Amino acid sequence: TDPVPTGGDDPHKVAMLGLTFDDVLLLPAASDVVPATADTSSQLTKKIRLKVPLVSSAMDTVTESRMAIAMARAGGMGVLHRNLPVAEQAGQVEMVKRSGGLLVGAAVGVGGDAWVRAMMLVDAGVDVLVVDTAHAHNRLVLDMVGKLKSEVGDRVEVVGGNVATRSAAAALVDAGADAVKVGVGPGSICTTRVVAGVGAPQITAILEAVAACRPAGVPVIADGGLQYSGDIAKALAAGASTAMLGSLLAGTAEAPGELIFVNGKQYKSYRGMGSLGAMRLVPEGIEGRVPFRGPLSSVIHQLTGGLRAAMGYTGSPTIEVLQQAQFVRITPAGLKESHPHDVAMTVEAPNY
Amino acid sequence: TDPVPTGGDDPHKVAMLGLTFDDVLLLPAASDVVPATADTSSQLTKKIRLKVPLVSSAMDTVTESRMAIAMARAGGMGVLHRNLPVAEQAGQVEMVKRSGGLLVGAAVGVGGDAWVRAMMLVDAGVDVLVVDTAHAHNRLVLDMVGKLKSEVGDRVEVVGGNVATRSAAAALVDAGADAVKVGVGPGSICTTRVVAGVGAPQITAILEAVAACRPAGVPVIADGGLQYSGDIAKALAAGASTAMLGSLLAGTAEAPGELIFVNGKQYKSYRGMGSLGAMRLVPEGIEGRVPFRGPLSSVIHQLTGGLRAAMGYTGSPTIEVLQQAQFVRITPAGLKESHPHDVAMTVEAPNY
Amino acid sequence: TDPVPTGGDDPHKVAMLGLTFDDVLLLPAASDVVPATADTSSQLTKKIRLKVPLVSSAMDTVTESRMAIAMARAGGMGVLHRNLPVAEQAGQVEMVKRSGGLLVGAAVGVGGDAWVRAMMLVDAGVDVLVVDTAHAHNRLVLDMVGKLKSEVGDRVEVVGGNVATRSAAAALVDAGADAVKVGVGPGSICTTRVVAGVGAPQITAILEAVAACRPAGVPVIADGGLQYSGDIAKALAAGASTAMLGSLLAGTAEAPGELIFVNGKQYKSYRGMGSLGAMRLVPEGIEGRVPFRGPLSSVIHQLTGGLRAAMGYTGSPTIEVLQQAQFVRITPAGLKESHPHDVAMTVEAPNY
Amino acid sequence: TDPVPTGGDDPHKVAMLGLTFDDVLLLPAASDVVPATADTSSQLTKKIRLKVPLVSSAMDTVTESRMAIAMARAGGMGVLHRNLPVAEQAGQVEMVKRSGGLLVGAAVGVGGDAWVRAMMLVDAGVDVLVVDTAHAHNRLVLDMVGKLKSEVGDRVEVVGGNVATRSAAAALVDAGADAVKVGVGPGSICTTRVVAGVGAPQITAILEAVAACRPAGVPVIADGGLQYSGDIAKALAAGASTAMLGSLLAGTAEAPGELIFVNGKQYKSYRGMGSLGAMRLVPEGIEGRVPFRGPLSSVIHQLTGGLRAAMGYTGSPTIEVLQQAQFVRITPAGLKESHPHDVAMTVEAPNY
Ligand SMILES: COc1cc([C@H](C)NC(=O)Nc2ccccc2)ccc1-c1cnco1
Ligand SMILES: COc1cc([C@H](C)NC(=O)Nc2ccccc2)ccc1-c1cnco1
Ligand SMILES: COc1cc([C@H](C)NC(=O)Nc2ccccc2)ccc1-c1cnco1
Ligand SMILES: COc1cc([C@H](C)NC(=O)Nc2ccccc2)ccc1-c1cnco1
Ligand SMILES: O=c1[nH]cnc2c1ncn2[C@@H]1O[C@H](COP(=O)(O)O)[C@@H](O)[C@H]1O
Ligand SMILES: O=c1[nH]cnc2c1ncn2[C@@H]1O[C@H](COP(=O)(O)O)[C@@H](O)[C@H]1O
Ligand SMILES: O=c1[nH]cnc2c1ncn2[C@@H]1O[C@H](COP(=O)(O)O)[C@@H](O)[C@H]1O
Ligand SMILES: O=c1[nH]cnc2c1ncn2[C@@H]1O[C@H](COP(=O)(O)O)[C@@H](O)[C@H]1O
Repeated sequence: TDPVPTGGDDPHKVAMLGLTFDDVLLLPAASDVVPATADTSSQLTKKIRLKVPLVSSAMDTVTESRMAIAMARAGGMGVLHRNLPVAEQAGQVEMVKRSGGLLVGAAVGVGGDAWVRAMMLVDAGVDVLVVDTAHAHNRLVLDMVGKLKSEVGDRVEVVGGNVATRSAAAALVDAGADAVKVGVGPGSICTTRVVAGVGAPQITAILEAVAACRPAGVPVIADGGLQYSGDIAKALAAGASTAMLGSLLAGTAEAPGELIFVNGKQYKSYRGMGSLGAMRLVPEGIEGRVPFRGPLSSVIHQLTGGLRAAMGYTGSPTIEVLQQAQFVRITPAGLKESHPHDVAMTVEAPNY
Repeated sequence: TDPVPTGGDDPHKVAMLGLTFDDVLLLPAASDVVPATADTSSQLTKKIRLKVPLVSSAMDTVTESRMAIAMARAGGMGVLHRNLPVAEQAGQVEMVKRSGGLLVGAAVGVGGDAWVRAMMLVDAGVDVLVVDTAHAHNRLVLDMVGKLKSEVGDRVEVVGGNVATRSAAAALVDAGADAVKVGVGPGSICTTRVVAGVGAPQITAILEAVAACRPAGVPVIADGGLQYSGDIAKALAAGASTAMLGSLLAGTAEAPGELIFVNGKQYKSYRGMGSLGAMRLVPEGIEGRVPFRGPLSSVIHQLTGGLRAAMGYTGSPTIEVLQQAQFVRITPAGLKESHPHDVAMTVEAPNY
Repeated sequence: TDPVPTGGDDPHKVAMLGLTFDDVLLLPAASDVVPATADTSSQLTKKIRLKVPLVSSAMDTVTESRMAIAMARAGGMGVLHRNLPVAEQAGQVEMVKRSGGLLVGAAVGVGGDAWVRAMMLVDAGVDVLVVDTAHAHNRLVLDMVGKLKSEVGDRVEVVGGNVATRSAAAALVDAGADAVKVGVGPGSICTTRVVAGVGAPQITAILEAVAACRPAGVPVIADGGLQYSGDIAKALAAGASTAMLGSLLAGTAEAPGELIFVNGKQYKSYRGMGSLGAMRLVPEGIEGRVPFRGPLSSVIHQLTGGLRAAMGYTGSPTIEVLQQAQFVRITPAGLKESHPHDVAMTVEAPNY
Repeated sequence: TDPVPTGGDDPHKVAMLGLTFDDVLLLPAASDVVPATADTSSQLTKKIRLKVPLVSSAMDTVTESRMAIAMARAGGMGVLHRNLPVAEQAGQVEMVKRSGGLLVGAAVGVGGDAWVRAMMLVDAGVDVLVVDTAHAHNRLVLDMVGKLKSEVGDRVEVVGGNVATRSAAAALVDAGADAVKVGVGPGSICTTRVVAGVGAPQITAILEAVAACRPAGVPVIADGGLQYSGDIAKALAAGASTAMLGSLLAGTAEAPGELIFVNGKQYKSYRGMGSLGAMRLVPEGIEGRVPFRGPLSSVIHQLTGGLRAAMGYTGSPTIEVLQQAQFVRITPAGLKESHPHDVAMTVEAPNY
């Protein structure tokens, strides 16, 4: 009998061909939708629907109270990071709540200390707890999700992540998650794929997680690796209901951390929460910087405008229809035709 | 049952593998054709045949009256852009017509204002109306094409675009289009693929559109992404009847806009019509520059010479036979062998 | 009958599709393992188990006595290079042995002189002889392995390499090898693939060699091409039992050769043993430099920490379970998402 | 019925997947061959066997009399270029012949003038006429080959080229060619692939041509695109009997043209014969420069040493056995592992 053409005799050793955002384009389809008439609302969780299907990452260079307020006012939501004392994270929940009953989420880990944190976040009025771990396919993480759902699930929605497989998503669904957050390896500041050799290209990860979550009515949050507004449309078309953004929002005025003026231009610090600086285990993230991008409201407007254009091209009046769109797979040469090419760009563009 | 190897359980979610120009080469075949004896004529529309199968883009940095005159004199045609008052666009049609009864086209949009524009262009003597939209697979665009064909179709040919699928091309055929223009995403200055995440690699887009248009006897115009004279031959071999060029013609003396002398070299402005500067929706194009390339006549001579060489290699005495040629698909390493490699180029080449 | 789509009529002419480390990621799986509880021990040979599944290359810029001592103290092993007099190589074996009964290996070639070298290494107390050749699939190399096993195999373990195919691995198993070392072409300083045109991508090479060695109970050493700690996890998941490292260890304080201070930074010499400088046949290696990386102990800690993270993600409590993990194959775009992207890295990372 | 996944309904429109040298590696196999004992002799034509399976390109920056003499003395052969008067090309044939009865070839075109040239080359003592054209799959080229074979074929061997398909190779075999030269598009200075859009990746081109020529006993010359000594082994393994080199030999002392000292280093002019400068049709080649590489004899020694290493790895005692070797196909990531990587090269290598 002939070997598997990539080696050995086990056809399941190399189990899948993983596609990322740059591997696919959305195909145009028959459409009565124009960007103005598209409806961008979508479920964050079973019970919570957002006007704009975007949430900010639970990172100490992305989301504290000002980002959470701005995201909610723009129609999305912030997830407050957990790299700070319990009392301060709960205080920031209260700061968001005092700004008009805006929606807010907050991350917690797993274990006794994370439980105390979760309880004080609930008492502070948080709408969404995000059980936020590097590898959610673990009974301790599943136990955390289910125990939160058991004890405070009437009052608060409970998200679990992160996963990158159908079986891991199914495990979180069975534990009672109100949403499943997908992404192991794809983040712009993540080094898991080189440090551990572990990951899953995000379009395939979403397609697999959605195969478990969609039939259970559980929304999927696509988390990490989105670098363009078009990636939002691709993630939702692969079946996610919202996207979580770190890099694309770290450059905004509302993101915490230093505004850096270096060699005539403007940047802001952006670092993985598994980086050496954030943990102060070998690090699984880097510390870096992103270009300054101005007010959050303006960035969100550009991102949602790109999503609306995709809905016009695909004939999607709603995100639920966009989730039914088809991809074409592209080659490395198609990636060059898919970006502007063979021209020296001379003027600034707001979305490129 | 086993999942689709790229994810999920739907084998049609990723519907196609899209090839662009750089993914294929034309195979040599038995030939009695030399470049001198090839016949490059081809249908622009059902009724209009061009000596040279090339048209200039309807862009305000590519085609006003001087480009339209020069293109017609070279055996092709210009499509006058519509980013100017109706009276001025109609005036430029008259300027071309007063230069010897040369062929000319002009772009219009969709709606009442575009209708008034179309009527004055017809009164000015235009030969071809191009209903020119980002996404033609829309009943309003189809209605525009059919109503123009109904009211003025005896006097003028009516082109509709742009499309990137078989179903969208078929819809324009059924609406009565005299030609179908193909290209969503491929243009050198286009950012639709990153802003919206939408597009289709152009060789596959042409092959699919031709599968609908060729059996209906409707010519296909391949529009966008052509960067070399060899790309003209590839587009026609995939079944298109003409190619529309923006970047390759924007650098010519006849293209409107500024001749820029920067750091000792010469450039000209070239910008998407969906760029911020041209619209003055989030932009779907960039503003940039291309190297100055001299007189249009000389550029067209180089492009048609490359097409003639392809016809010699493929044994194609006519464009209709070139449309029957075969491709070989290449890998990323083949792309390096397909360009000149491992040599420092020391002398200027007119076509490279 | 139709040709093979890549050419000719022989479907076995292009026999395999070879994957390297960058072509695959490890998939997360259900896990009760955290990095702290993983057990990284693994068989170097049939009889020798290491606490850390790492050995240093038998190269004159990687392993002399200080590297061998440090590797053994860290839980792995050094293989002393053979580009020096027999008496000196045997002396370095004694130096390692006098430092606490640490494990040590030493390379030998093939023939009468290599036999004398092997005998004096055994008399000096060496634990592992490595019959170390460019192409082990040769009866002279197989004879060397079997004769060593026959004469001194009670006292010392005998490794043979290098191979890159199932049939070559099977030949070494039949000759009596206590381990099989895999890698033809992949080394960072190797030029065999361009000089001879010969090689095999290392993930496929390991999968094929393991298909012969694993059913015979013979451990596989993955040798060459590992550039990140995640590559260690990938090699072991493909079925190898240990990894051999040149580049990743050449930058350490214990590696022999010059510490180079050039343009404000620190490097160390690193050269192929088939390079012109090491042989003083056309060369099959280059002479170069790698960044200085500090003490070996610290490098090994970072590499094993990355391996432990992979074991946590894959649910592997032991290396034997990690050998059962699954890959996802990635595209060239996935390689960019798999490295940190779209951020200017501003702070040093210990493992990236 | 479902479309072809790359577009349209014709499964033969994209007829093949073309591999180039960088797409494949030779697999190691069981071997009693070492580089010293390999036999590199091979048929140039039906009647002519060379000690070294290498010929120099018929280019005015590669082969005049000094290169032809040096190539013959090294065991290969030169093909004198035809971009000079008939009397001078015939004179250079005589110059080679007066240097010890060395073998020599000379290029001719097609038509009456090429016939006069061929007759005077035969009278001057040439051993091989090379009917040398951009596209040999043409009855005029086939007629030239057959008429030369009819009139002078007792005295001289007749080669025809260039082709890139099985059908074109078969046509030259039927015309009576004593060898078939393969390569449309691959040359380092060639721009046919971008100017005309025409070509065929060279490994697939050789495999297809060999499928026609080998069963007829007609040797195949692999011409163009070879950039490393390992590419020689790959071309012969794909079934070619000799390789023709332009770039790799243009940098030698014996190549005609200027030795250029620019910014402290040494180069020599190298230009396509379809470049503007050589023709003084749109050009299908560029004018450039290559690094100076010293005496031809030394370059040939390095190239043949790499070929001998490949024969050792593949177990090929003769070129006829090397023609039976197998490839592994590699990915873009394998191309990086196949070159030296992640090391700053600090010392010159003679073959890299
Ligand atoms: C604090 O944040 C993170 C810390 C890490 C640490 C560095 N690694 C780690 O926990 N590895 C691990 C543990 C158990 C099982 C398998 C591996 C890694 C990732 C993140 C992070 C943050 N958003 C996504 O991931
Ligand atoms: C003015 O020209 C263009 C404006 C645009 C604008 C920016 N986008 C847009 O209209 N989006 C859209 C609308 C409806 C449905 C789906 C999406 C985009 C492309 C072009 C253009 C010009 N040649 C080709 O495309
Ligand atoms: C001294 O070390 C090496 C010398 C060489 C020499 C340069 N090549 C060579 O022996 N070729 C060969 C011989 C027989 C059959 C086939 C080809 C090549 C590789 C290495 C080396 C060191 N770790 C791995 O490879
Ligand atoms: C003088 O040398 C060459 C001139 C050319 C010219 C520029 N092109 C040309 O002849 N095209 C052609 C003619 C007939 C049918 C199809 C196309 C192209 C290639 C070469 C050349 C030299 N070694 C290989 O190719
Ligand atoms: O250090 C880390 N290692 C791995 N992933 C991280 C780390 N820090 C944050 N993340 C993830 O990366 C996401 C942001 O990715 P980005 O939008 O591509 O920048 C976050 O929402 C987290 O899921
Ligand atoms: O801003 C824009 N966004 C997208 N496509 C554009 C825009 N402006 C012009 N185009 C298209 O791009 C084509 C030119 O592409 P090029 O020849 O590759 O430069 C035009 O003929 C239009 O179809
Ligand atoms: O000159 C050489 N040519 C080919 N391989 C070599 C040479 N020198 C050392 N090696 C191999 O390369 C390995 C190290 O590869 P690295 O870890 O990728 O730097 C060694 O363990 C040997 O197997
Ligand atoms: O201008 C040209 N256009 C296309 N091919 C050329 C031209 N000049 C020489 N060649 C081919 O290129 C080969 C050399 O390729 P190289 O070894 O890759 O530099 C020659 O032997 C010819 O077959």
